[PDB]
Amino acid sequence: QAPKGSAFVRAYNAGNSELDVSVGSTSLNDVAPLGSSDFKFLPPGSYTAQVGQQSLPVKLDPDSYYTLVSQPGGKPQLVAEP
Repeated sequence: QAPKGSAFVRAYNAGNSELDVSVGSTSLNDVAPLGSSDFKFLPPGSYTAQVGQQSLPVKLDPDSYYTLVSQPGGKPQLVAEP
């Protein structure tokens, strides 16, 4: 059971190479080609969601899930999922 106030974000790799994932000031695990990895943070707020060649100012609201599509050299897409 996740604690109330926490937030989730999916680092989706839409490219064909490993991407370096890091949200805000936290270094996260790399994501495999055409793969994805779910991450979570206790403290909600606005963070810089860097995913390899992409970097989006993804705001993480409390008690909410996010899916971030990172497409190197293409167009990224953030999806909110309360």
